[PDB]
Amino acid sequence: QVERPALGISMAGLSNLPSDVISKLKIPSNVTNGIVVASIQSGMPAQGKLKKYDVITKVDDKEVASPSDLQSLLYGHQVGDSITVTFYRGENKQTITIKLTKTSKDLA
Ligand SMILES: [Cl-]
Repeated sequence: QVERPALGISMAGLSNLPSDVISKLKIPSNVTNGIVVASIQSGMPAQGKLKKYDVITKVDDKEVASPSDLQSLLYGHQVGDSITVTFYRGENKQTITIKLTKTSKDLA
């Protein structure tokens, strides 16, 4: 469904990554469930909000631990909605709001 809102991120689940990859994120040792932001597409809603290596732990105050968990929530929204995101930027536990202003109509 291309009309679904798009953030413009690629992801990896923490539970799927080797120990050495997780150590490079410099997140607290008690953060074991989450989604690493692997890349951000220019001009998409995540740009200027999230950053590469952020580790998302909640969306809309609901815990997420895999790319599919985030997709389930993101796709329950419509364009024009906003989401909250809780994430670790290194040791910093942060929250941000992102307005879902794009669809995937121009992505393939
Ligand atoms: Cl949140």
